[PDB]
This record gives sequence, structure tokens and C-alpha cells, in this order.
Amino acid sequence: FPRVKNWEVGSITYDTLSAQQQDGPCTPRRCLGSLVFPAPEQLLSQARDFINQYYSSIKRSGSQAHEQRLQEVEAEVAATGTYQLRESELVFGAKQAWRNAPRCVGRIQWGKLQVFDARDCRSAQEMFTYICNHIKYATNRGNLRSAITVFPQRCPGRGDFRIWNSQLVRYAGYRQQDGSVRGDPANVEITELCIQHGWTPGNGRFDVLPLLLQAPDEPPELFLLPPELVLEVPLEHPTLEWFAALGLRWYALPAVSNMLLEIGGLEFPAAPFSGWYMSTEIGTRNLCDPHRYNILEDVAVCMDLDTRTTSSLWKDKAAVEINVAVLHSYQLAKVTIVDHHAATASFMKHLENEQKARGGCPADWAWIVPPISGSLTPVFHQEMVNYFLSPAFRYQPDPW
Amino acid sequence: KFPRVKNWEVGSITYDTLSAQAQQDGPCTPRRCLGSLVFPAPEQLLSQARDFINQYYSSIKRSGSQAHEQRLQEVEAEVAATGTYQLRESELVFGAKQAWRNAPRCVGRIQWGKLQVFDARDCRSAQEMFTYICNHIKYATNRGNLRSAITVFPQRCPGRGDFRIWNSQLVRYAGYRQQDGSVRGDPANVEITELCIQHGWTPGNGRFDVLPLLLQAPDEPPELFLLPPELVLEVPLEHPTLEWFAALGLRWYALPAVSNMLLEIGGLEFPAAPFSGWYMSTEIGTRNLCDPHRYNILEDVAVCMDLDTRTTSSLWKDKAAVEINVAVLHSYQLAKVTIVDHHAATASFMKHLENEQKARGGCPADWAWIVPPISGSLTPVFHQEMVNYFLSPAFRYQPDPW
Ligand code: HEM
Ligand code: HEM
Ligand SMILES: Nc1cccc(CCc2cccc(OCc3ccc4ccc(N)nc4c3)c2)n1
Ligand SMILES: Nc1cccc(CCc2cccc(OCc3ccc4ccc(N)nc4c3)c2)n1
Ligand SMILES: Nc1cccc(CCc2cccc(OCc3ccc4ccc(N)nc4c3)c2)n1
Ligand SMILES: C[C@H](O)[C@H](O)[C@H]1CNc2nc(N)[nH]c(=O)c2N1
Ligand SMILES: C[C@H](O)[C@H](O)[C@H]1CNc2nc(N)[nH]c(=O)c2N1
Ligand SMILES: [Gd]
Ligand SMILES: [Zn+2]
Repeated sequence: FPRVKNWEVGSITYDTLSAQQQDGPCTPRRCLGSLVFPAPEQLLSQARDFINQYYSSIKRSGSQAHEQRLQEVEAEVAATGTYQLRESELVFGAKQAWRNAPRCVGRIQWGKLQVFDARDCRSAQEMFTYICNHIKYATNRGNLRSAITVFPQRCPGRGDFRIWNSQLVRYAGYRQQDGSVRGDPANVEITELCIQHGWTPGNGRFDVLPLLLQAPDEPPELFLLPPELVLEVPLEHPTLEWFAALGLRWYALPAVSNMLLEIGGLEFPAAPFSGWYMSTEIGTRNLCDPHRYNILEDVAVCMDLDTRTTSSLWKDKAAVEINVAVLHSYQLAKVTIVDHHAATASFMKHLENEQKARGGCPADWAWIVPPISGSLTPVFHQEMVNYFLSPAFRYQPDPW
Repeated sequence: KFPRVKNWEVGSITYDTLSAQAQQDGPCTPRRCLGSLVFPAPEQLLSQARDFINQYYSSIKRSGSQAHEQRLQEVEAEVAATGTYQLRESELVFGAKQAWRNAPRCVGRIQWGKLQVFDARDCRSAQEMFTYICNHIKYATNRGNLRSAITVFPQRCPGRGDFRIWNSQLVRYAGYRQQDGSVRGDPANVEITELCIQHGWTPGNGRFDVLPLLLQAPDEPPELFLLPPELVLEVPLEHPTLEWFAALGLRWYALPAVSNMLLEIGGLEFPAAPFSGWYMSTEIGTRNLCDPHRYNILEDVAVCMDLDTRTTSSLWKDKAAVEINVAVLHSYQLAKVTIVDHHAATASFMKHLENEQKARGGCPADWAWIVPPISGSLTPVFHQEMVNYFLSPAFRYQPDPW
């Protein structure tokens, strides 16, 4: 059992949860923890484990209902090769997959998750309808609510449901003749696929992409998001009057749509989930990464900072002011947002809660510590143990 | 078999083949990663010695030469007759530079080939240890134009006590524990402060009292030596546009000189081998001054900057910390004391990574310690995947001598 120390306070816990099912990339000879992407008999083992977790959560372990559900899943796997989750099992499973995600700093919220059951979905058009209801519910006119919509599970001899977009709201990136990008460089690939499937492109820096939705065994189909459904926030700064003139904006709803949800050995390749933004995601990563919008030096130069010498810390000063502008603009627009200080303090509470409830908490230090002001937050001084529990959200290959 | 290592800013990919030579095991397993943890005879010796000698003769392109063959035979005969062996001076120099080159948590390693190595393996007494340490400090400080150096005292030997420096660094500020539980001075040094008082030091009561050295010669109790004030160059902290900042009375010292690590070369162990470079400014401004369990000045600076400290969403913490770091950089430059900011230092570490891929096929690096503690993703190392492993020669943690 790993000993885990908090170096700010000196407190020690032991992770007993890590003893519980998959293997990561590290060995005794070398740590690869910094890498971004590290039978029916096997299905029943994972199914049995999940059903056991569920009957524990509803305080009916070893009960008659518990034994009958295990026998029921065995019988279904024997007759069909797969089995079907009850609605309440799906909800519990989706919440566990969030609770178990090591790279998510927002997991104090894991028990408050609205689950939309879309396992009856038949077509891409129905898929579009479910997604529009999700966006509307989750946005809630700016009072954002975490949600997930679960489309039908994978089954053998039948293609998956897939959302080709990486998120439900994404800005286009148009490759220029010189290699550079107008718009978001992260989305060049999906922008071109949208164009190759017949979308008429724009030419702005913040063009909302259409959805490419794949129903089983069909080519992907294009759907345009109604503009009144996509809430955006113009970026302005509270004292830098010129900041608004830069025309920067971001969208309200972070809705990831390319991960696979795994529950009890069942796989849901299309299960988009959404929360609300932590401000550093927008102000530091999306706007300041050199391979994203890369506007850090544009801002610093307008702040009249000395950008010809690194030791003026112009990069740090401009980055903080862009993060201030994100926080101010979302609060002004009444769109839910959390700064990195408040988010990391809540994650420290989550760690304390999970120590009492499960004996530990899988956490990826490099992803929990925010990308600015790392050691100013309490998670920096907190040792963490990284391991994979199920139910889980997993990366999956692009559908193309 | 070999890990793929990608840079996500540029998309470039390398393979770390150097990791196969990792000799020691780390704390991770396939089932859980522990990379964020701070703290993870004859035939054994001879194979470590042979590997090091082989490394040495490869570094000078004289592999398989008569000199190479003769040295391996000489070491093999020395270990059989004495149970150990002695490094040649050139081997010690190479070994010390290799240990620095191999240190996964050091962002400064672009400098690894430029290291002054003082051979103190003839030292006999604590008084003479003090002479070598003063000469080291004078050479390394160089009136502010800092030069990297290491002094290596005699190796560990069965039946004799170790040379040890009890202090964690050659220059440290005292920490005095108060009644309320708080600390006057540096909370990191409360233990060594009390140890100095228990060996007769008359303590001050300031926030920046330079501690004496506790020096231990073999089989002797530690002996207390006061550093002459002219040896210890210090930098008063001021801020280029916040004029009240200088009135705070903050200062820091020029020379970071770590004295509590063990140097291991070819199976030999040097428990006293203090080394020094120059500061990266976030060590002083973010960690030493703003850590809540250190001097913890962040909120006072924010209040003095007239920032609204009632809500976190003003990012008052971030703004105050950036200005403290500006002050450190401005003050050292004003004092003409070498310093590097975290942008220039991480840019040079990226160059080091490129050099080491060509020279050796990889480079052990600990991502959490290479990425600076403010503005992480504004530096190139943030977007660089890294492989962490243990090579030898190496600097190792070791237990406190008390
Ligand atoms: C409710 C507010 C939430 C906040 C503030 C939040 C915050 C974050 C942040 C900052 C990251 C780092 C992602 C990156 O930098 O790429 C992250 C990752 C992640 N989040 Fe959360 N999140 C929230 C809700 C959710 C929800 C509702 C789910 C799923 C039900 C979820 C699942 C995940 C997963 C799986 C990752 C892993 C990222 C990856 O592997 O690329 N989060 N979260
Ligand atoms: C010359 C300029 C140098 C710079 C800018 C530099 C920078 C740094 C920094 C920022 C750290 C992390 C410190 C922390 O946050 O606790 C570090 C660690 C380290 N440095 Fe360097 N350094 C330099 C020279 C040296 C030299 C000359 C040596 C030895 C010959 C050395 C050996 C080490 C080792 C062994 C560590 C790891 C410490 C640990 O594991 O706790 N450094 N360095
Ligand atoms: N506050 C907040 C809350 C929820 C979501 C977010 C957005 C940040 C985030 C969270 C979770 C997952 C995620 O993205 C997964 C991803 C991204 C790119 C990929 C590219 C290729 C591939 N095969 N998989 C990918 C998976 C982003 N923020
Ligand atoms: N000595 C000096 C030394 C080196 C380089 C320079 C050029 C400074 C510079 C470079 C690039 C762009 C730039 O644009 C400044 C700018 C733009 C708009 C502003 C709006 C409002 C405001 N208050 N300031 C603004 C500054 C400057 N100079
Ligand atoms: N730019 C720069 C250059 C050289 C040195 C520094 C200081 C930062 C640093 C570097 C290397 C080692 C180091 O400290 C090692 C240490 C610290 C505390 C310990 C407590 C107990 C123990 N058993 N070992 C310890 C070892 C600090 N900066
Ligand atoms: C190489 C590095 O591990 C990688 O780029 C990580 C670092 N930490 C991160 N942390 C968060 N929250 N999000 C990220 O995308 C990354 N990227
Ligand atoms: C728990 C965490 O890994 C630990 O506090 C580390 C993180 N990264 C660090 N990075 C540096 N440069 N120095 C440190 O002392 C630490 N501490
Ligand atoms: Gd002023
Ligand atoms: Zn690891």
C-alpha cells in the first residue's frame, strides 16, 4: 500500500484502493507517467465486478436481489454474448466513470450528474435530436449543469455509433497555404472532414463547426447546430479597454464527445459528457498554447510589456491577464466558470472524501496541477497515485 | 521494447533507448504509477566498476586501447587486494559530470560539461573540510559571476565513519520556532537551526540569519564553523516599479550549494560531495518566498499591491507571485549575480534533450520537477513527454547523519 504525503501539511495517508484491474505504462525500470496516451469469460468477470459495486452502493450487498441480478447477467451473456444494463445501473456506472477519471480536477461534482439514456437511438437524425436536448439542458441559459448522454453500446457484427467531433462545440481551423491556421489548430482535421462531407466553410477565427454523426454502418452525416443553442462569451478585460477589440471569444459548454465509456465490460463509443470550464483551460491552454491560438505575444505587446527579454516575465504577466479576462467575461455573461484556485481547493476536499469512502483516489499529478501558478495551488504539494479503475472513460481511435 | 516519446507542441517523436541501461529500480509498477512521490561485496562492486571504467574510456574515444585494458586489470586487482579501489583524478572528474548529467530532476543540465571538480579526497579533519568548503564557495561565487563546482571528500570505507556535512546547503537561513507554532526565518531549517544551537551556536533572531556549518570528519562528532560574512554574497530584494518592495527587507543568497546528497561513481560512495550552480529565479521567488510552509509572503505582497484578496477569481495570488519573481530577477541582475529565469532555463533544457538524444539515445527527466512551479504550460517542457529512470554515476538522497 503506497504511502502518500502532503508536503504542505505533513499529513500521511495510505492508498488501499490501488490494490483494486488494468495496467498502465510504468515498470520498475522506467516511469512513463507523463505520456498523454499510455472471451465471454472476461466479460462476465467485469460484469460481475460492476454488479457487485452497484449492489454495494444501494446497500443491498449479498441480498437476494443481488444474487438474482448476477444470475440474470450470466444467463443473458450465455444466450446473447452480451447483456443489458438497467437504467439505474447505467446512471451509477456513468457516475463511477467520472469519479474514477484520474486526470479530472472537477471530481468533487461526481455525484451530481444528469444521465440521458439514449440506448434506443436508431439513426443519426435521432442522434442529433438527443445531442440538441443535451446541449440545451446542460447550458441552462448559462447556469451550467453536468450531463452525459449515452448512445447504444457496442455489439458484435454491427458498427458503432460515433460522434466524429472531439467536442460538441468546436471552432473551425482552416489550413492556410503557408502551413499556418486561421482559427483553432486543434480542429484542422475535423474541419477538413466537415468540408469533404459537404459543409460550406467560413473564414473566421471562431466559426462553430457542424456535427459529423455516425449511425451504425453508415457514412457520417452532417448536422448544423442552431446558433441559439450554442452560447458563447465575448472576451473583454475589466481594465484593459482594448482587450475587447481583439475579438476573442469562447463557448460556454465543454462537452467531450470522442471518449469511450466502459461499464461492466460493456462499451459505449458514443457517450458525450459535459461540465463547466475551469478558466485556465480557455485562458492558458486554448488561447496561449503555441500550437493553439497562440495570442500570448499579441496581448503582451498591447500591454506595453518588454517582449524582447524573457526575464521581464512578460509571458507570465500577459497569461495572467488573459485568464483574468476569461473569468471576468464569463461572470459578466452569467456563465458558470471556476478558477484554478477554487477548483484545486475543491479537489483537495474530494481527496479527503475519497480517502474516507474508498481508501484512496486515482489522480494524475501532471494533469491535476493547473498550467499556471502550479505551486500556488494545494494540489502541487500533494503526492498522488495513478491507476486505472473501472467503470472508466477511455481514449479510442478516431473513427476515420 | 523502447518507449516512444512525443513533443506535443511540435509533433516530433523520439525513442528512448538509453533507458535500457537503467541500473536501479524506481517506485512504479504496471498497476500504479508513483512518479509524483518526492522520495522513492566484491563481484557486485567489480561489475559496477567495470561499467564505469568502460563508460570513461568510451567518453574519450579510447575504447579497447592498451590504457583501457590496463585500467580494468588494475581496478580488478585493487578490489581483490583491498576490497575497494581509488579513482584516478580524470575518472573522478568525468564521474561527477556524469552524475549531474544523469540527474532526472535537474533542469540545468545543459551546463553539465562545465563543472569545476575540487579533489578533496586527501582531507583529514573537519578544520580542513572547512578550508575546502570556503575555497569552493569563493571560487563558485566569483563576486557574482557564478561558476558551477563540486568538492568531493574521501569515499566511504568499511570500518570508518563517513565525512558528512550536516547542513542541507552550504548557505541556509536560520528558522526559529515561535510559541504560536510559527517560524521566524526559514521554516525549512528549524531542525538544523536547533542542531546548531545544541552544538553551541549563539542564535540570532532575524529572518535571514546565515547558519553555521556543522562538519563531521570520520568518527568525530560534528564541529561548528562560522562562515566569514564576506564569503556569503547576498542580494537585497527590490522591485523595479513597486518602490515599497525594498522596504520589506527581503533578501536571498547568491549561491545554491547542496551539501546533503551522496555522489555514487562506479560503486564507490562519496557521502560528502557538495555541489553548486546558480539559481533559477522561481526557486527563490515562488518556492522559497511563496510556499505556504516557507516564508509564505504571498498574501502580504498582494495586500501591499492593493489587490482584492477576498475572492480568488481576481487572480491576486497569480499577480503577486509574478511580481515577486520579477523582483528576484531584477534584484540579482542589479547586484550582478548570475540568475536564470524559468523561460530561458526550460528553453535550454529542450536543447539539452536534443543534444542527449543524439549523444546517448535519450535522457532521464522527471516531468514534475522539470516543469517550473509557475507558468508551467508557457514553457516548452510542459508539452514534452519524458521518461524517468535511474542511471549511474548519480546523486542520491541519503539519511540525515543524526
Ligand atoms: C463539472 C465541472 C468539471 C470540471 C470543472 C472539470 C475539469 C476538468 C479539467 C480541467 C480537466 C483536464 C482536461 C484537459 O486539460 O485536457 C478534466 C479532465 C477530464 N474530465 Fe473533468 N471536469 C468537469 C466535469 C466532468 C464531467 C461531467 C465528466 C464526465 C462525466 C468529466 C470527465 C473528465 C475526464 C474523463 C477527463 C480526462 C481528460 C483526458 O483524459 O483527456 N469531467 N476535467
Ligand atoms: C548551473 C546551473 C543550475 C541550475 C539552473 C539548476 C537548476 C535546478 C533546479 C531548478 C532544480 C530543482 C530544484 C527544486 O525545485 O528543488 C535542480 C535539481 C537538481 N540539481 Fe540542478 N541546477 C544547476 C546546477 C547543478 C549542478 C552543478 C549540479 C551537480 C553537479 C546539479 C544537480 C542537481 C540535482 C542532483 C538535482 C536533483 C535534486 C533532487 O532530486 O532533490 N545542479 N536543479
Ligand atoms: N472543465 C471541463 C469539463 C469537461 C470537459 C472539459 C474539456 C477538457 C477535456 C476533458 C475530458 C476529455 C477531453 O478530451 C479527450 C480527448 C481529446 C483529444 C483527443 C484526440 C485524439 C483522440 N484519439 N482522443 C482524444 C481524446 C478534454 N473541461
Ligand atoms: N522598445 C521596443 C523594443 C523592442 C520592440 C518594440 C516594439 C514594441 C511593439 C512590438 C509589436 C507590437 C506592438 O504593439 C504595441 C501596442 C499595440 C496596441 C496598443 C493599444 C493600447 C495600448 N495601451 N498599447 C498598445 C500597444 C509594440 N519596442
Ligand atoms: N539552481 C540550483 C542549482 C543547484 C542547487 C539548487 C538547489 C535546489 C536543490 C538542488 C538539488 C538538491 C536539493 O536538495 C536535495 C535534498 C533536499 C532536502 C533533503 C531533505 C532530507 C534528505 N534526506 N535529503 C534531502 C535532499 C536542492 N538550485
Ligand atoms: C507531456 C504532458 O504530460 C502533456 O502535454 C500534458 C501535461 N499536463 C496536462 N494537464 C492538463 N490538465 N491537460 C493537458 O492537456 C496536459 N498535457
Ligand atoms: C508532490 C509533488 O510531486 C512534490 O511536491 C514536488 C512536485 N514538483 C517539484 N518540483 C520542483 N522543482 N521542486 C519540488 O520540490 C517539487 N516538489
Ligand atoms: Gd511605482
Ligand atoms: Zn510512473
